[PDB]
Amino acid sequence: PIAQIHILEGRSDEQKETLIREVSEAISRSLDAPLTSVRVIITEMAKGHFGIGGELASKV
Amino acid sequence: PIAQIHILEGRSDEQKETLIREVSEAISRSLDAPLTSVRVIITEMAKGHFGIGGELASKV
Amino acid sequence: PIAQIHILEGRSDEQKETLIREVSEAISRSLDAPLTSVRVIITEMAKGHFGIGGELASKV
Amino acid sequence: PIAQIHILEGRSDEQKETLIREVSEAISRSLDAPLTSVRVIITEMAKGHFGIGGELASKV
Amino acid sequence: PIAQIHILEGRSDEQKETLIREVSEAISRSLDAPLTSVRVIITEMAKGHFGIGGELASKV
Amino acid sequence: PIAQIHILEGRSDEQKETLIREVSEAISRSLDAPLTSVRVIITEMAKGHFGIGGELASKV
Repeated sequence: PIAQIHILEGRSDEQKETLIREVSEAISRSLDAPLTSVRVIITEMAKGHFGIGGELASKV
Repeated sequence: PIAQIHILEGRSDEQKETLIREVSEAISRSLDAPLTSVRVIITEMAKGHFGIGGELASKV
Repeated sequence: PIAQIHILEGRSDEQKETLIREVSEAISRSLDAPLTSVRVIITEMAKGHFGIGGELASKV
Repeated sequence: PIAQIHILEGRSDEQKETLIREVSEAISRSLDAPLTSVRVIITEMAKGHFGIGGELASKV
Repeated sequence: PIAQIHILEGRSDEQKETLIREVSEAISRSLDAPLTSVRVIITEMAKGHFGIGGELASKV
Repeated sequence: PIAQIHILEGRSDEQKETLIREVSEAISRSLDAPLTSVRVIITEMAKGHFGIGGELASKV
């Protein structure tokens, strides 16, 4: 499987490392797929590039 | 709904703010969906990362 | 610009047609970009393929 | 956060339900983010639409 | 590398097979990357789901 | 067609230029589509944002 995760910028390298690990395990375990077949892409969004309800997520 | 918009880098924060607003309204109005259910992601492309017809968009 | 919109399945062709139009206008007007430069992709999600808070959107 | 997962077609509804749950928990726990802020999109690929090394995944 | 290609529905399985091959070779050769490291995803769009300039691609 | 290519950061501008060209030609030739109808987006991933088997690609 291939996962792309969009998260707001601001997290530590460590947190992102954990995220990649935990999500990979969750996917592998969920589908009974080899862990090595799981590929994860993290894409960070600048606070001014994410909107919710037409408002910058940063201010809502 | 969830919208991801790919635009070439170079726009002001303001223009991007407007973009997020107008697009969210257009989506909400178009589908009769609550505005708060609309999430927008803007992804900027470096001029050297967008091609059209095999040529850098920057030079075509 | 290039926009990809993820929406739950269930809308009429007409509504999707409107969505494509309104969103294209909103983008063109927002960035002062030629309308013809706006490309829109609609991607529908089966009700069982969209989760919110770990629950199928269909039941939350 | 917003996650999009690309998986080959063939899994049961149940497996996909589990996937959405486990992945949402993994993301929430990994980033200390409210579970309700996690949105997951599953996108299935037809066996003839996924290539690895230039070969259809189906035959490699 | 990971490539996702959005194309309008209507092509034969064969054409899509070729597409996956040629694109994989082009990527591998372009970056001097092992062919086996190239993964390709083809995503087809229904004619009513692709807009250009606010009009359905089908009618423009 | 519209192609989005995810590659790890580190390549020269030149290599990316070539990539855009070769991939565009491969797509145009593969589908017998006008070269000018091919649009390519390159998205670079920071080494700490790409995971394989739950491990940072950088260290596997």
